[PDB]
Amino acid sequence: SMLERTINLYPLTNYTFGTKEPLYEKDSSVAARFQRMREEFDKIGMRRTVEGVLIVHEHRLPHVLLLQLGTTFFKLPGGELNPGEDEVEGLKRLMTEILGRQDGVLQDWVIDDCIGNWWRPNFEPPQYPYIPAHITKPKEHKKLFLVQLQEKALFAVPKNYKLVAAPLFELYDNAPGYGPIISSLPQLLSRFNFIYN
Amino acid sequence: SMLERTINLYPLTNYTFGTKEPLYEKDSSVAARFQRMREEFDKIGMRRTVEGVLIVHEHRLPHVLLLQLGTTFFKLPGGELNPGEDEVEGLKRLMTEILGRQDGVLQDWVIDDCIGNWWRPNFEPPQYPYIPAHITKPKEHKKLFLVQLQEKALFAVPKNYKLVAAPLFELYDNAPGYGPIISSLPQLLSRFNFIYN
Ligand SMILES: O=C(NCCN1CCCC1=O)Nc1ccccc1
Ligand SMILES: O=C(NCCN1CCCC1=O)Nc1ccccc1
Ligand SMILES: [Zn+2]
Ligand SMILES: [Zn+2]
Ligand SMILES: [Zn+2]
Ligand SMILES: [Zn+2]
Repeated sequence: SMLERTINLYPLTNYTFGTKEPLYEKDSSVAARFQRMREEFDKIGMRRTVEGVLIVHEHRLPHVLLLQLGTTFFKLPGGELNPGEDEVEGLKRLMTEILGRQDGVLQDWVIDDCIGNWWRPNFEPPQYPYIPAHITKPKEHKKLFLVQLQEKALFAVPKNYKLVAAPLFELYDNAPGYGPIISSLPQLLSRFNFIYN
Repeated sequence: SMLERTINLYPLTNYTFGTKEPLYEKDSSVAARFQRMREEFDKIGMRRTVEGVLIVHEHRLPHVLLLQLGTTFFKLPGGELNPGEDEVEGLKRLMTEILGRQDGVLQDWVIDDCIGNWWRPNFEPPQYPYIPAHITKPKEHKKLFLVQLQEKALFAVPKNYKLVAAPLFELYDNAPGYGPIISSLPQLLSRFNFIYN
């Protein structure tokens, strides 16, 4: 009769957000993005993407860490696996490439929980939390994981991004603002028993 | 690097849906419903509600079992805990009262997973997957659980209800049809590794 996973949260003021050099996107436009997805599909099949959900609290209110590219899109930290790369090692590699320190001290990433799966049927924006009817060759599969933070840490934010802490109410029913994966994080996080340290 | 929970699904044709006498709602109207919630809040505080999510497949496509009252609302099987009642024993009690057999043979209910939490701030329809800002006395707290079915079973459906199997695509982004809890089941179920037996 205690079936919820227990997750420790720490205050946002426990974390230090330093700076490092810009990290440029792999694609210069939407059209370039879907051309490269089409080219790689022909060589190695479906794109395998992993993303991390990192939580803090302020005054006992959970907040998700988002990376905002300039003043455009909000992103979760993550990216593309290489062929034959383990999903959990890969997400740890990508989070170190995005938020890892200038002084080369390693973060202690802890990943123990899957919180969802999304599939892209075509070389187009629509994504779904299932494989849609009649679709045998999805073009992309995304896997989301909860990343348990340590009590304190220093993250290095690439200079072209801002790290922003968003409360759950601002994400909720806000697909226009955040799109369909980030806007459904409130519902996906509701199963956890958060401890406010 | 295998962090997903594994869940066995069986075909819908493995299950027999018999009939029994009507099960009438506790409240004859929305106004009667929120009057009784207001009366009980004053005596025992917040309403504690539990609901079950029961999954099958047909042709390897997952479907959620829904109870439709005549041709109005779709419902998950569930209901109200009594004061000091355990959540998991309570859901097993309520599922036996709704779908338990006329011949008094017990179902073997297996409940091992929480899939979400919803909170009602006021004596009004709005519900959220978090406690909203400034709300210290929520009026209702709902807990949803995944109910693992056995390979075969006979359920007795009250005569005033139809048991319906809905695919995930029909629930997805369909709050008008199903409301905000049932329409977010696709996203909440995406973390499971379903086995299609
Ligand atoms: O690439 C990321 N997430 C995977 C999903 N994608 C791909 C294109 C845009 C997007 O959100 N995230 C990310 C965040 C900061 C720096 C670098 C990468
Ligand atoms: O009561 C149920 N679920 C809890 C949430 N509520 C309360 C009012 C309507 C609603 O969906 N479910 C249910 C299903 C079949 C028969 C009897 C009960
Ligand atoms: Zn405070
Ligand atoms: Zn895949
Ligand atoms: Zn078949
Ligand atoms: Zn509560």
